[PDB]
Amino acid sequence: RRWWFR
Repeated sequence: RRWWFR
């Protein structure tokens, strides 16, 4: 979601 956090 964020940048690496899905």
